[PDB]
Order: sequence, then structure tokens, then C-alpha cells
Amino acid sequence: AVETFAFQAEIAQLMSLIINTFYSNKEIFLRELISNSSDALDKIRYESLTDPSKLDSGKELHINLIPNKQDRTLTIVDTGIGMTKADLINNLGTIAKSGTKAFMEALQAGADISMIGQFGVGFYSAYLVAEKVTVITKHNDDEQYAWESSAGGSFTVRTDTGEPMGRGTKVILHLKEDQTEYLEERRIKEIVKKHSQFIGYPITLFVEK
Ligand SMILES: O=c1[nH]nc(-c2cc(Br)c(O)cc2O)n1-c1ccccc1F
Repeated sequence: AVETFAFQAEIAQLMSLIINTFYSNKEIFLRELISNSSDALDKIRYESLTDPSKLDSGKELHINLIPNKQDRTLTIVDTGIGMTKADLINNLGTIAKSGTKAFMEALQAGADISMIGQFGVGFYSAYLVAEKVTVITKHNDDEQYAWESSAGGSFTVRTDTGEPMGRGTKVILHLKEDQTEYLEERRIKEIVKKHSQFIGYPITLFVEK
């Protein structure tokens, strides 16, 4: 069973702004997704400090970057706290209506799209480079769910029958045809070194055969 939801009008407007605005500095999407993974890893670590059983679903706290040139996908995997179905539906765990309002006021006053993370809606920067995004997630308190959207005002949620993850989130970016530089090892290494140098978890860039 696949459930289709409409985005809140303000989030659909955020997504169209990201897709339509001429903005060359698209590489910041990766910093934003790694930042969200770091935050999710911090959340499960914090819960584990008082309840070690929180890590029964996996003790390793890490981030993997998996490019696949055949599928034209870049996957960002983390073993953080994950998201429940309600978190996915509620804008992937954000207060995105108020974040979008603040971001749009900042843009009108001179900010630029790279500042999106300061408004707590950095996930949507994925649409600078992806035509479709799939988010697979597993939280200790819920089942494994797949969220997906190609923008256009809607998203889907379903229970995922695919490869079980113990706990965490996988963001699969189905890249736009002209954004394949983000599958190149040297380009990803450059972006991680430039923008993600103070992330306190191992970031492993996988290589391809
Ligand atoms: O909580 C939680 N869990 N999980 C999650 C996620 C998401 C996303 Br979109 C991404 O990319 C990743 C991840 O990991 N989370 C969150 C949300 C928001 C913000 C922050 C944070 F951490």
C-alpha cells in the first residue's frame, strides 16, 4: 500500500524555489545532508548514554557515501536515530513551515540558498541536484518506511519490504542528468573536505568497481 500526501503549501513553495532559482553553488546539498546525519547520530548517542539497549539495533555510528554511476544515484547512509512514519510525514523531522518562512524572509533581505541549513530545512537542498529523492528509515520505535518525492507537490510513504537496515536513514539521490559530477570520487572528496571537516563521525566514501 502506497500513501500519497500533499506537501504543505509553504514546503511546495520552498521546493519550487530550490528547483527554479538560478544558483550555481549546488554542492552545499551534501553538507546539509551530512549535517542532518550527524544530528541524528548525536540523538541516538545521547539516548544510549542512559539506555545502552538503544544500540541493540547497531553499535556503529557512521556515515557512508555511496555513488553508483550505473543507477545515477548518490546514497547517504547513516546509523543515526532514524525517523518514525509520523516524522517522515511531518517534513522529515523538521518544523519546515516556520523554517521556510524565515528562510524566505532572509532571502528577500539578501541571504542566499547556501544558508538554508540555518533555517532547519536543509534536507530540501537535495533538490538542487536530484530529480527524485527516496528516504529509507528505521527508528527503534517503528517499522522501516520509504518516503519518496519528485517534487510536483506530493510525496509518498510506504512500509519498506527492501533490504532491512538495523537503524538509521538512507537518502538516495536520483541525480539530474547534468549533475553527475557528484558521483565522481575527487569531487565528493573535495566537498566533504571543504564543508564537513568538523563532523564527529567517520565519513566513508565508497568506491566503485
Ligand atoms: O531525527 C532524525 N532522525 N533521522 C534524521 C535524518 C533526517 C534527514 Br532528512 C537526513 O538527511 C538524515 C537523517 O538521519 N533526523 C533528523 C531530521 C531533521 C534534522 C536532523 C535530524 F537528525
